Amino acid sequence: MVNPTVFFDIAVDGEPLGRVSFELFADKVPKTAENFRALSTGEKGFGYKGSCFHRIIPGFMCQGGDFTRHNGTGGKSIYGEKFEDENFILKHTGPGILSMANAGPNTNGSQFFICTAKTEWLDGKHVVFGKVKEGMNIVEAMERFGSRNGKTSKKITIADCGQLE
Ligand SMILES: O=C1NS(=O)(=O)c2ccccc21
Ligand SMILES: O=C1NS(=O)(=O)c2ccccc21
Ligand SMILES: O=C1NS(=O)(=O)c2ccccc21
Ligand SMILES: O=C1NS(=O)(=O)c2ccccc21
Ligand SMILES: O=C1NS(=O)(=O)c2ccccc21
Repeated sequence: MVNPTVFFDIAVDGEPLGRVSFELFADKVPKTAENFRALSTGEKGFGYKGSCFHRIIPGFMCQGGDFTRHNGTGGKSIYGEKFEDENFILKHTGPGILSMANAGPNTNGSQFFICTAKTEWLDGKHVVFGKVKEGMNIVEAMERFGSRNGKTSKKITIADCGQLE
């Protein structure tokens, strides 16, 4: 089947910035892709809409998905529990790679990061499950609001999100 595409409409201190869309590699990592797809549509009753990118490190990555504690300490999968690292088939090859944050082997929840460079040292530790398809320039615009320690200088939020045809 055809891989799902999801979009995030990003806002900066509540002003619209632009749209970033992702291919999710359901053909390689179906469980991981389905988690992110469902959280992006809100079909389980919760997920990414209204949440923020809480950690952004320019030249490295923009990190989000903590819709429970808003700071890197929370998140929730669609599965009732944190889930396995499905496989490490896909690697951190460059800008645009969408990968799972975690707290150790087999502890995937809802946090993820969009790489803005090649991050090969994360291979085998974080599960890659998608890639920016359109709006990488918007990820680049976002990255500028990050800082050395990851704290953001403006509030970067997913104003809306869902699945495209
Ligand atoms: O691809 C899948 N990985 S899974 O075990 O979570 C699962 C459950 C049900 C249907 C499909 C799939
Ligand atoms: O239908 C599904 N129920 S499930 O969420 O466990 C799942 C996981 C992956 C792909 C499809 C499906
Ligand atoms: O909407 C929700 N229903 S839920 O209690 O499972 C939940 C848990 C955490 C964040 C949001 C939500
Ligand atoms: O070491 C890490 N733990 S984490 O999942 O928050 C994370 C996200 C991005 C890059 C590195 C790391
Ligand atoms: O320049 C780009 N335009 S894009 O949105 O297709 C994209 C995706 C991934 C890496 C780079 C780029």
